[PDB]
Amino acid sequence: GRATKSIPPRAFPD
Repeated sequence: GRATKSIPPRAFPD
């Protein structure tokens, strides 16, 4: 579920 608001926009399946 963890998604970054800043670049690089990286998301983790959690």
